[PDB]
Amino acid sequence: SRKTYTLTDYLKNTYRLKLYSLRWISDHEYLYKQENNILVFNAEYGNSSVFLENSTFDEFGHSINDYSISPDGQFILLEYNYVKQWRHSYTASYDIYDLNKRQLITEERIPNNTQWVTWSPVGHKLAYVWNNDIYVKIEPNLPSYRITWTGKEDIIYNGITDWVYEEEVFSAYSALWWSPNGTFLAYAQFNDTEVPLIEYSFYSDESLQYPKTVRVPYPKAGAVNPTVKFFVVNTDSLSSVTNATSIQITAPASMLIGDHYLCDVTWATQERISLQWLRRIQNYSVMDICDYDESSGRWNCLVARQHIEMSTTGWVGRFRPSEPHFTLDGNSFYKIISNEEGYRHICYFQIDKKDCTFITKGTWEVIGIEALTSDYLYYISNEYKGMPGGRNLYKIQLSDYTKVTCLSCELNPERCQYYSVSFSKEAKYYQLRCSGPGLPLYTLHSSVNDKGLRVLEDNSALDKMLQNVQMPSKKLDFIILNETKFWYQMILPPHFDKSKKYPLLLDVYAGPCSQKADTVFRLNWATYLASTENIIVASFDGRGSGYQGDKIMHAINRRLGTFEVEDQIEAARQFSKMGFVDNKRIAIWGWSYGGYVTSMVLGSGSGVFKCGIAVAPVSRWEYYDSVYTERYMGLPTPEDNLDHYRNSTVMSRAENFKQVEYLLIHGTADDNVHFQQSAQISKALVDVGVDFQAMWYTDEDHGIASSTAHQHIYTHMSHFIKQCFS
Amino acid sequence: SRKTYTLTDYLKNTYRLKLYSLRWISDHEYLYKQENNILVFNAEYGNSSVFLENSTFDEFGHSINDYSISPDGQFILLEYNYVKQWRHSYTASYDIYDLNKRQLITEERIPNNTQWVTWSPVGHKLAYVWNNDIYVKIEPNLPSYRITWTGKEDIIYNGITDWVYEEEVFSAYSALWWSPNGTFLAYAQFNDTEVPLIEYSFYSDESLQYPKTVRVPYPKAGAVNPTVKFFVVNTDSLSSVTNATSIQITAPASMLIGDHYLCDVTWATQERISLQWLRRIQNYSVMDICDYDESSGRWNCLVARQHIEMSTTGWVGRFRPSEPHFTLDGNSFYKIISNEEGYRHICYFQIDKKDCTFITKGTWEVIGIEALTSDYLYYISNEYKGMPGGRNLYKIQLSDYTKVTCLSCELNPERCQYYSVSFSKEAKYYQLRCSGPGLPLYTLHSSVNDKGLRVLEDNSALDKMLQNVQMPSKKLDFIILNETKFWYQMILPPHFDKSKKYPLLLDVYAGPCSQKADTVFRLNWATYLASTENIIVASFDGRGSGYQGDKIMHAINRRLGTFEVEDQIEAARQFSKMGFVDNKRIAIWGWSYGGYVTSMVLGSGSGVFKCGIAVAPVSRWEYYDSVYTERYMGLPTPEDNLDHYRNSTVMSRAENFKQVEYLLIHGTADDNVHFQQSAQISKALVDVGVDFQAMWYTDEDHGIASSTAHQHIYTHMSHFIKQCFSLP
Ligand SMILES: C[C@H](CCc1ccc(C(N)=O)cc1)NCC(=O)c1ccc(F)cc1
Ligand SMILES: C[C@H](CCc1ccc(C(N)=O)cc1)NCC(=O)c1ccc(F)cc1
Repeated sequence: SRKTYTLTDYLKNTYRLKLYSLRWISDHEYLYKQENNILVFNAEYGNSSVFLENSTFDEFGHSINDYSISPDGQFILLEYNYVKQWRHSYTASYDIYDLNKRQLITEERIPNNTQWVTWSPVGHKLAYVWNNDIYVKIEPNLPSYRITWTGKEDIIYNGITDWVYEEEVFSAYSALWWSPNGTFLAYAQFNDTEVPLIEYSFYSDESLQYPKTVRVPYPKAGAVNPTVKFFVVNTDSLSSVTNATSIQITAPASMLIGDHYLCDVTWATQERISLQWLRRIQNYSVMDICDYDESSGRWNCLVARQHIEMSTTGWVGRFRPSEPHFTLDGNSFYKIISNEEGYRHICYFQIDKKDCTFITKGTWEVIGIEALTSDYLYYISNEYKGMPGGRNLYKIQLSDYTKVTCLSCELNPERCQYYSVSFSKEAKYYQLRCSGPGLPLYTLHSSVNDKGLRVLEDNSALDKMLQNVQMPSKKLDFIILNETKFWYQMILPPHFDKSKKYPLLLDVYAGPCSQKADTVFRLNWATYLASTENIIVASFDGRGSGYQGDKIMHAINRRLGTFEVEDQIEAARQFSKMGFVDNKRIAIWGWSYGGYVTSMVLGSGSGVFKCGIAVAPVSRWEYYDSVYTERYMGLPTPEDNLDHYRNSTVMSRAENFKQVEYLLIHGTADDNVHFQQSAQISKALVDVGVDFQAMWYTDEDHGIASSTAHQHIYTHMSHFIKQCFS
Repeated sequence: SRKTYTLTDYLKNTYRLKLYSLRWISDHEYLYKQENNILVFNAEYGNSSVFLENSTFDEFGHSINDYSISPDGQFILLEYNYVKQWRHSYTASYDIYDLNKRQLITEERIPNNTQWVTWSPVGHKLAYVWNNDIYVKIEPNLPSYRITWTGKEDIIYNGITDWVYEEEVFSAYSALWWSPNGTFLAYAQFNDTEVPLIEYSFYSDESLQYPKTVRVPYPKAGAVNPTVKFFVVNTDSLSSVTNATSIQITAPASMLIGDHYLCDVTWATQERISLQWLRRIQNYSVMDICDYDESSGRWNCLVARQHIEMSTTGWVGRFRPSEPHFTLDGNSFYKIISNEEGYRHICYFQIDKKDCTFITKGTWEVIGIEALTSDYLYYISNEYKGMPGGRNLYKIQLSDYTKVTCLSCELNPERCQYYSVSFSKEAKYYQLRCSGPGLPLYTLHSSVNDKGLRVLEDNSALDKMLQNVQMPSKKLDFIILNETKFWYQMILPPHFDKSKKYPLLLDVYAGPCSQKADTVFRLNWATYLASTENIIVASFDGRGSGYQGDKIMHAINRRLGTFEVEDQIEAARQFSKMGFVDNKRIAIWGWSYGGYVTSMVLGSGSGVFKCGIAVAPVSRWEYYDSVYTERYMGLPTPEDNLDHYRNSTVMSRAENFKQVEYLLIHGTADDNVHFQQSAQISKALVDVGVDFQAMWYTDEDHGIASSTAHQHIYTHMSHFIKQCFSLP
């Protein structure tokens, strides 16, 4: 009766999860990029109007992939010729459509191959980067103003990040920040002069006779890191007669003493900017609050106005120090920091007062500050029912920290335990996005009384689609190890009979601050493996795991490849001793960090896993990037942590692979975890005489996400797993 | 009751074929390495007489890879710190040991990382190439004269070949030729300045934090080729001038008009040198004969003395124009060329006479000319019993061409049908090397009457060890294709039973002038497949194959990837119909060119093959080198042969791979068939959604001959094949 969720279903995405992506343009309205045309919705009433026809740009001559409407509403930025680079970076061509005259600006147009572009926060100003230099257009048709002249491919980056700052710290390519009203344009400058280059071959189309060598400045663990500078430009004060004057904000001295990073930049007021710096030993970070000097034109960062944030048990922040959220007058701010008990909560600061006051506390953590009004502080956390894998939106009254209200917990407890949110400009409204455990639900609410205005998408189409199929169930629970409870989840085959013994696949990530046991609803590989193959797919959040306090997360500090891999093993043993698990058919697989862990596990000699698959894994921390690696491993030097660097490689575990069936996968164009990492595992396995399976994906990167590659890799892994299990 | 030849036996080399390596030092004497002490045997009787004892090189603190004794036997060159480069090239450490004073020369030592070293043919002169420049040492202990000053890594090569010339023309790294007197040192100079670079990653050992990018001047099809120059220096005048002057030998005019290659160099006499040159369009070739003008001190090459050699049906020579063998006075020579019937035979030439006279028969071919005396000419051919896969030594009367004597045919016809030979200084004696079908057999003979003097090695040892194990047999025969018979070979499992159906594996090479069906005895992977897994391992020589005349070898001219692929398929169809072959279990596998073919076969959609394995295959000719590729495909231009270059790729047949199990394998550091070729193959398979198996070998080259990689690759392919055949 009915059918199972198949591999073809997954790969051909026959069952689509409908989302509702809206972009707020005001505090009252938002744009909804429909399928054809872009409509505008009035948050309040519910009355809609078209913003621009789907046909508007037919004969444009080019295929547009994105639109960026200025905060003015007068102009529209048209982005095309999109060419992907790293995880966030890319180059493209842009055209400016005038919504007034309804024409396409044609003079002083934006350069092809533009690296980054951004409207100012209010008018119709423009800042963009081309050839690594920054340019500014006060008005769409006026000439661009060369702000910087030092740009130089792979050497100096102005307004954009280099590889490591893109991936590991800013999580963005952009490196410019407009002041609130658009007067000032702040930017960072990266210098990779002495940073070593990673080199790999890119084969490109068949037509290319000779392979090309891709070279990108990339600091591996302990190498020379790029250096950084920060600057501020007064866009209201630049002419066409003289070059723009960039005012540099330097230091702090405690930082200039050695290698450091610029980890955060947030504007406080029209004339106040906050900068957060991080030492290379990500133990210490300092936040500076600099003000603009009127009768001097410089920016002053008064000490006494700076805040120190450190950690004695590990690094600062989950992945980096948090972002402060300033109040109206920008004289105080809120930001998530670690408790005296190791739990991350919101702390209240006065820009000139050292000791902050925690406004939340408990044995749970605030995931993020979502919106700040003079009245309430809105945030998401996992406090609800003590489930670290859940997410709910809360609002705390700033006058009385005792008055905290959960805005999502009870909306529909059965179907929703994992929320995210999108607030309007002044947080007058907000879209709640429930992504599990039931089907994704998008609703719209008004902040005044926290009333539900209307459902935006309840995925009723999918619900009618799936009632047809034999869907797997999900169990989210925990086991107790040495005083602590550790969560895990299991994707269970339909008509799960605890009387039968099911093969089990351990799906791992397990990197620092990772979470794999959650209440999110998904349609993926594991769905198919459980539904069609009758395989139980489990995940476990052990030591090093995130969102449960520092005692847990910092357990692997300076000790990667130890407790997290052991807990993964220990957890499988427990599952294997549950009765419905076929102990002779347990497998393990991981992508990225999961690939590394999956590998360390297979080479651990545990005796638990028959087989395992590792996709684009790290094999030795000295091959991975500095910023990420060093944040947990310190420096690869004898004076520091060289011994563990050398003790935690997969290759040194090669002999132990003689006991398992291993599949090793990696894209040859992986700019993140270099093919080199898997190239060294394969060689160690060969030198020690271990047979195993292998698969390279030419020209694919860490995501192996091209459509065909994606279908190919999961089809291949599927065959491996069934062979190992039948 | 009884065992077999296992995978372990192959990988661990449990059963070893004994050899007998002689190194003639005179007309009646040779040296025989006893793994510990070299001895000098007297061909006449078989005397001992140690030359260098067991432990003469202890306290040397270095492992001597090889040795080379000066012609006058007064010095011995020692080679160590070996470091492989390409297929023939390598860098090494050298030291010279004075036998007269039993001392080691410590002064003026040869530099470490020397690219090549050679004693002069007489006496003890030395010439070596270091840092791409040529050096000469008149005496081992004296300072060396630098001959050239332009050597520049990856740019200018003096006395040594660039990548393409080493691989595809000279099958050697050396590019210097001593005159038979030792008076002149001739050498080539290659310029790679404008040649594109193949670039690929080398990961090295774990310790290397950042991968290395190896860059090598390597011209792919149609790309800019390296240029060449030829010079000659008189070493006996090095001690009278100051800066030695290398006399250049240019032209031939019909060559300089465009792209060309230095083809061959052979000294005729003490002051007569012969050079063969070839056009990039390899169907035209010219030999140039130059005499040393002792007056001008130059080399005058009479244009009237030039010899053209061309082909109307294909390229020239098997892989290149053949080598000339000059008579004692240099006024005449013997050279193998294909006759009007398309069969390669020997013809006699006079330096002053463009028309040559053929001295050997018809429907078979002379493999090579082995020796020349005033009396007879010795050569090897496959004329015996009309088996193109056999090899015998014959001698023909120079004064009467109808007097031809086979010297090895009947020595032991049942055990020996594949011979190679090694004559002494004046061909007064010669060693015969029987390679199959029976266990190798080495014997010494004397040329006066071709009388067998004695058996040098008969492998009686291996023989004993094998009578206890179930060894496979080898069927060598032919099938018929379009009125013409083509040979094949089959490695049959023990106690073969024609009634049972055996799975079959087609082992293919099938490149231009290839031969996979022969009378050679081998202990390889196929031995194990047959002896242990009971798999019939066959090889077929179809159109394009060699040693059977141009009609067959030139059939795929300008048409690579067509008939040769088809024939491989047609042969399997015939094998499947044979009755003792299991129709549903026929696999195919090949390495190199055979990888290309295997991949082309699997992508043909003939439905004949269940699975296949391609190791380091070519995927499209534009990716391969110019010299080898263009020789058979012409240039990749619309004016020439671009259309077939595009119609003969593996990728364009990706879709058909859906009906077969394919194992693609390749070394990441393959400087010959770049990893790129397989990288493009997998991408095309991924793009059409076909699943396959893959395996890359880190830092391994085209030979994947690393001890561990070798064991690992064969181990990997065994699992794949017996899995495809449902063994185990
Ligand atoms: C920007 C990202 C964010 C952190 C992150 C996210 C997801 C995984 C994850 N799913 O494993 C691992 C680590 N870091 C670099 C990265 O992608 C990475 C780190 C470590 C590694 F072994 C592979 C890749
Ligand atoms: C120096 C060699 C000598 C001729 C040769 C020998 C063996 C094979 C053979 N076993 O396939 C193919 C060709 N040619 C270049 C070469 O290595 C080559 C040619 C074509 C190809 F597809 C791969 C490699």
